[PDB]
Amino acid sequence: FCRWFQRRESWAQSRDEQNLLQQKRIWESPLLLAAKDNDVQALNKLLKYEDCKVHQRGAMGETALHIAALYDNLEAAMVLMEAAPELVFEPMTSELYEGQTALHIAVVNQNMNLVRALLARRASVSARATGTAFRRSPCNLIYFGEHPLSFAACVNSEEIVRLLIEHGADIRAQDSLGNTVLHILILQPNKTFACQMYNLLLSYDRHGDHLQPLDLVPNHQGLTPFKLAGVEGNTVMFQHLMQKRKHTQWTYGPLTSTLYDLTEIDSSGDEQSLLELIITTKKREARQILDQTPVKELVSLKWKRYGRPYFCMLGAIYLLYIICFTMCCIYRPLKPRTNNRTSPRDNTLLQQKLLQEAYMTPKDDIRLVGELVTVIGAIIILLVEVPDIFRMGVTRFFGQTILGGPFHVLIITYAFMVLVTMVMRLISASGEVVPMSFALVLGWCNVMYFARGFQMLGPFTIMIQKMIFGDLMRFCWLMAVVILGFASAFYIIFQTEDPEELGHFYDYPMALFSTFELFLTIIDGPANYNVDLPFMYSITYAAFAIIATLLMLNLLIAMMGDTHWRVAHERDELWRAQIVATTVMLERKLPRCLWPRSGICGREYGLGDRWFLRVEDRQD
Amino acid sequence: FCRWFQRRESWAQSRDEQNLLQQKRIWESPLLLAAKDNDVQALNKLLKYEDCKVHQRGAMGETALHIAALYDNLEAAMVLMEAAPELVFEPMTSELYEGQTALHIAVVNQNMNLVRALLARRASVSARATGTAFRRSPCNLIYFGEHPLSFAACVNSEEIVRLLIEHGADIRAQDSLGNTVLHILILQPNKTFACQMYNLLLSYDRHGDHLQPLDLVPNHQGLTPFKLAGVEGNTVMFQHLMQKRKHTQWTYGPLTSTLYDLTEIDSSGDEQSLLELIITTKKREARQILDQTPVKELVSLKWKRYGRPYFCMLGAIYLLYIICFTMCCIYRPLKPRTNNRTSPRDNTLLQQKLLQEAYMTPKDDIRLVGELVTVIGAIIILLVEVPDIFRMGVTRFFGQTILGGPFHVLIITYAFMVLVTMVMRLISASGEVVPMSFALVLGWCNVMYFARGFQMLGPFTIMIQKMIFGDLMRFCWLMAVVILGFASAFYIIFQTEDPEELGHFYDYPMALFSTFELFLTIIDGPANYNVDLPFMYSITYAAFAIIATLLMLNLLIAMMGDTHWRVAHERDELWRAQIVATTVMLERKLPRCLWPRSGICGREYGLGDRWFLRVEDRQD
Ligand SMILES: Cc1cccc([C@H]2C=C[C@@H](N3CCN(Cc4ccc(=O)[nH]c4)CC3)CC2)c1
Ligand SMILES: Cc1cccc([C@H]2C=C[C@@H](N3CCN(Cc4ccc(=O)[nH]c4)CC3)CC2)c1
Ligand SMILES: Cc1cccc([C@H]2C=C[C@@H](N3CCN(Cc4ccc(=O)[nH]c4)CC3)CC2)c1
Repeated sequence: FCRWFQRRESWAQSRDEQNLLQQKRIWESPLLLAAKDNDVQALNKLLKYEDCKVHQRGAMGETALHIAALYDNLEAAMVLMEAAPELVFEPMTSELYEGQTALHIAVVNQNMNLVRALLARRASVSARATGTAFRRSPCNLIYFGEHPLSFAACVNSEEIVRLLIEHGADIRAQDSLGNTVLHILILQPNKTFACQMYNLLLSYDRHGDHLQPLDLVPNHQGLTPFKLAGVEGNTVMFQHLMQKRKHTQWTYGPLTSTLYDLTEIDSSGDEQSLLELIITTKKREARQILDQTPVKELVSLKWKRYGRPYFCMLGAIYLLYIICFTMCCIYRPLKPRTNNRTSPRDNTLLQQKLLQEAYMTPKDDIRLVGELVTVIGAIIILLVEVPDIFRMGVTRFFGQTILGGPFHVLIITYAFMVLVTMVMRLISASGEVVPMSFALVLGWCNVMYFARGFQMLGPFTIMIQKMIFGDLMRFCWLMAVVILGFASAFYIIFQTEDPEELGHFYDYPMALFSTFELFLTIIDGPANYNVDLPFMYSITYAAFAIIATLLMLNLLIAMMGDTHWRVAHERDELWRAQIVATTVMLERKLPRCLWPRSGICGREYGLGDRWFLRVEDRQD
Repeated sequence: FCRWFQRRESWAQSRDEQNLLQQKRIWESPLLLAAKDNDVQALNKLLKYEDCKVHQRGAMGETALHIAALYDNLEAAMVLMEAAPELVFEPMTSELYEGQTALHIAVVNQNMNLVRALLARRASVSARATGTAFRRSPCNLIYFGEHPLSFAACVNSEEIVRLLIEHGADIRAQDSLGNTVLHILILQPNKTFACQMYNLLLSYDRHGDHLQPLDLVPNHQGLTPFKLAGVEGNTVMFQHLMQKRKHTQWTYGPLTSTLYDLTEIDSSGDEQSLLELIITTKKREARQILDQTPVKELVSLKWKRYGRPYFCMLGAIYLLYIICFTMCCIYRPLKPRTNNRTSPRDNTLLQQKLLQEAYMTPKDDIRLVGELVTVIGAIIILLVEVPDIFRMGVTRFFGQTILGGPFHVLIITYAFMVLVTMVMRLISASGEVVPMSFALVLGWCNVMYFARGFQMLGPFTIMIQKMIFGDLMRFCWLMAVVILGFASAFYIIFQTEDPEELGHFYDYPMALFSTFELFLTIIDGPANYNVDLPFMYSITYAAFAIIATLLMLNLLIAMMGDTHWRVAHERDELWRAQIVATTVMLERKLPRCLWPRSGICGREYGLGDRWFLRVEDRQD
């Protein structure tokens, strides 16, 4: 141990030391045991002392009022405020617990009548309990904000909440995150009780401050509560929050006619829309928000009327881009050999050694125009996604990768080799086959990026990705463990052996190439049938055949059959997740002369400047 | 039949003969029928006789009191104790039933009032009914110990249990196994009723004997009851037994703060810990104990902070050990042939016949140091596990094998060949390829022993083991049945045939090697296309192809697909069973300068010398 860095996490161990030492500070001091209990008979003596430390601190800086607030002794705490009036005017002062007063803690007890007596002792509710135990993180179980009625918001006690409001509680105060009361209601674990908490707290603003008047306010990172429920995936309240958002028109027996506001769902301007905030997460449960009556009908209108024409024609032109690129790359200039087959005895079989800048003929001019287009088209790829990563971060760019498929890397990786294949053409380098070789195969792989606009072959592409980054990768870290052994084991066998017959391997690098082919059974297999092989070979070849082909190959095809039925229900909305992610990027990049806006605008219908959308259906 | 040994088990047949003969002893003697029933009117005559044998024995040695204790005739048994006061002072005296008094048997009747009248007749409870029908084994349905209130413990009758205690019942008496009352409560089949039996029996000790005062006592093999529930897998009571073990600190609304004792869970010293006793069994249900709130959080702390660094670096060095071993074994010294290709006409193709102790050159010195390391490192393997089997038994060593994987054998089997490859190098033997051949391949197989510290490829290794010892082994005992037939059947066909064409087999041993390759379809297949083959061959080759490749191969890949979904839920805790078994051995072998101890020690916190651990969570 000499170079440990960022691999301790001893702060969680440190607060545990803060836990037990604080209990020792309880145990040594006598009056804190009387603060741990009622102990009212001895407590009458404790305040009738000379030097009873009424303002002393714990290990994290409590008082007896703080401990009585913990162990909810309402009778004993009545004695505390008698000779110590200043005692209510002190919060917690530790790094872990900063700003927490006893008025906060009785709210955490969530069934108290001391809170009346505490506010009878002029207790301010203007505290900000912003200790490090109160920040949202995967190391605390709660996240309650900074404020007393905000703390009361998370515990569902209408008797206390209304009693907080009637003593001057500013409801529209915010936290260090910029989040107010209403933001914290969304992130609660119990989705049930917050709806009554939301509906009751609506009734107390009624205020002339028309500036974002009670809930239209974002945080420092610009997140509004109606949009926040889509972020954290509130299935329950988003239906409930849509009620004042939805406006109805008329009904017809079992039929109705409604209208949607839509004004903070579609991308109006350059602002972060709701739809953009859907796919920009790793949270799983927020993706099934797309099965709601305002949501998918916007999606299943504009892709039906605009996307499928725009996707296929964009799909069509990319198909044209590669075939002419295939046309030129199969027609490369070529001469025969010049250097007379000099050095290797029967170990060369190439005879061409390709041409140079001597190029001018009335046939290459077709190829000259042909390879001219694919260079300039490759620049176009480097003018639409290269400007993205100047502002879409690095990890923020890779955040899109796993959700929507890793195609955005490979399309630049296509054009990256296209830069090479004209430079080395220009300077007349030796290796032209190798940079074209990736360049030919990486283009046709990007055709499956357009295998998304059809239901019949769309979702099949997804579980390919779920096995390349999934079960094939875990298979590779055992397959290589098998083949690195047997190949070296095979190599010593025919080491003492002439390679003119059974030249399946004669040297160690080709041996690994051979034994890998023995693993996948894509080759023939060694047999000479004229000379008996060495005595070890017949043992080791068959044993390799059993545990790899009969066992390990057929095991690998079995484990993927386990995958499909337990990913079958989820892949349908993944296919829906393809469309919307395709929709927003296609909508945002393409200009205003194209793409008429969704919905129906106002400005002629007496309904504002906004944009409405309807639906009608049988209620049955 | 002349040499039968240990293949009878006629003792179970023998006790059945003891059953029916005892019923005949009932049937012949007249008063035992009156002991089989009430028969009180004739029973008034039976004791008013001259030579009524009041102390006689059955076939296994009953009395009429014993039979009345069986057929629970409380009215008739009142007559028995009148003229026979000594009759209560006799237990059963057979080999099968030894030490069983009638006071025991009325407790087995579990709803009696004769037990008051029996103890009114000064019946001792100091009996030890240790007959061979009372030993724990897979040949009796119960195991109740030796004592009356111990017998009453298994029947849940608080009216009788308290009546046993108030007549001088030593609760802390033990059996021949060293097990007391409380041990027998754990091994009961009904997990429900014992909790009330445990909680009630706690209240009667209260005694000044601080020596293991009521339940801290082990048996002769050193097993304490709190540890015994982990041994026999009591899911129910281990949560219940943790209540006085767990100590709480404080709560916070829906949040709490507790603390665990832990003092008989982690390996404190050289004693048999709880965690050691988990994996040292074949019992299945005891392995799901690891899903409890004191248990896995110890596991999911110290492997997260210490194991994964220690496992990977141990995983790293073994990867270095084999590549230099690969480096030397591919660079063996070699000369060309000397003996002029003398004996076989075109049946040798080797031309090297490797070198001897003529070795000194400034290139082999690198290999000399290279093979020096792998010899000494092989000794290190034989210094850590060779000392284990001096005290970890033979079958006790193989008891670890099936649970954690059969890698402990193969790692010595690795170094076993490493001893050979330097001796035969020293004495210049002929065969160097063959002992290296196992030695190269057996090392790389042990790399998958380090394919356990990752979730992505860890559990995939387990069902490999569940098919090598599982479905491939049952496939081998039919595959060999197929291929031993057809190969001999094939051999006579091309027996009357020249081997210069279609030399797939020309002799019987190579034929089995060929037909095995025909089974797995890893070779090409016989075709000459110039001479018609014999008339039998076209029939027998295709029929072999159907029932093996089309039928038997594809059947074998189908039956393993049946396995995965019905082993899918269980393999997750098997992967957890990997970690803890890795944890204890890594912890015990590595010394005190490494591995800071788990939990938080006392000695400064007013809580003893012990070691505490906490958790905090939402109760919700
Ligand atoms: C993942 C995993 C976990 C545990 C074990 C294994 C397997 C690893 C190597 C296997 N052996 C089998 C074949 N053997 C050659 C042989 C030896 C004698 C013979 O008569 N025929 C063939 C060489 C290596 C054993 C088991 C894999
Ligand atoms: C496990 C098990 C249980 C019960 C039965 C079997 C099979 C065993 C041998 C099988 N036969 C089928 C093929 N037959 C050659 C043939 C004969 C006539 C023909 O027209 N074509 C091909 C040779 C042996 C029959 C069934 C296996
Ligand atoms: C190519 C291939 C190789 C191996 C296996 C398979 C298929 C055969 C078993 C199937 N599994 C999953 C479905 N399951 C049905 C079921 C039964 C009860 C229930 O409550 N729900 C669902 C039955 C077992 C799926 C996979 C295919």
